[PDB]
Amino acid sequence: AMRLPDGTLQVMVEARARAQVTDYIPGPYLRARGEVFSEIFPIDEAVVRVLVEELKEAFEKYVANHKSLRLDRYQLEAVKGTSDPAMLADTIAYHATWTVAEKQEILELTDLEARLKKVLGLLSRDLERFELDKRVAQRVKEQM
Amino acid sequence: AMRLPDGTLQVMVEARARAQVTDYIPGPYLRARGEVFSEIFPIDEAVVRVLVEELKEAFEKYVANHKSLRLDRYQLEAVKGTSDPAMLADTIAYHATWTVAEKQEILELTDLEARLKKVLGLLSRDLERFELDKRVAQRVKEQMDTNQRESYLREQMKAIQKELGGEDGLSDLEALRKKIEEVGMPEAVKTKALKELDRLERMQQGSPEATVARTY
Repeated sequence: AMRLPDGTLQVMVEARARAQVTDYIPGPYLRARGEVFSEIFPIDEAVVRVLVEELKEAFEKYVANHKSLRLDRYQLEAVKGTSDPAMLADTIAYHATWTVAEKQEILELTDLEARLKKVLGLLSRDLERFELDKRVAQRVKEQM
Repeated sequence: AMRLPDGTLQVMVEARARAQVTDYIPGPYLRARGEVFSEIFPIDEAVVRVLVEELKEAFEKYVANHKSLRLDRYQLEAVKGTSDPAMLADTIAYHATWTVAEKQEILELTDLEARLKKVLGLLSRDLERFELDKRVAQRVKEQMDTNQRESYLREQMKAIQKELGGEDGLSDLEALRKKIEEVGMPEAVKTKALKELDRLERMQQGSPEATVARTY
């Protein structure tokens, strides 16, 4: 916590786990209560690490290809040397670029295993968007 | 046996053999005498160990199928130390889930090879179902890709069509392309409607098609 009073305070937050808004109080400012930490997690941790490696394979298919989507090439330093599957999975989910509503959709599901399949689907959707761009590009050049 | 502080009795039992009893009293404890202990032992263990190896391979293929789901990979290390083939087969059948009637038919059957083939067929159909379901999950991700692709295509041609024509030919292009759907259409009329839209979307601000196709 730094102290720079000027009207803007970027809080350095490292979130523990997600929670459900049970109720919100109209303000301003709006007070919304939270639930417990989402400690529900899979117990098949070897196969969850296998799925984390699959999400890392999708992440390597994403960063090395979607430079027109303006990703970061230095993200490979933080994905090696850690033994946390959920942290690495949502790190891949937040290093990836899409709308805020899809991050809200990720925040909806407290099931950890379906989240990686949704993120892999979104990265393959962006690969689908590139091959859509290639298809429409060859179509427009042949038509002209 | 160990004690738990929630009031629930914690006892760990291990079955040994089955018994044929005609009726148990309403109970508790439903008391009944046991006449005979019917359990077959592995004789001519070459074929028995061949089906044991086949059951082990089918069980391993049945376990290694849950990428998006939770299952027990480490439970196969405890069954490799089992020396009795019938105990290994019953442990494989216990950790695999199917219907209650099939479990009752396995329990009622006094033949080792028949229930070995039954568990082998159940593991084969479970392996087929789980491979199909993982292909379904892969197709769910790829269908999300393809339906977002077609949705982006339709919305982008609509958007850049509206942005450059005369509000899609005086609102009339989107007027008719939503007036297509409120009218019930034959399917050839849907195909022709798209064609009329095509002869209109080639130019909604240039050739007479911008008007004649619009009127069409």
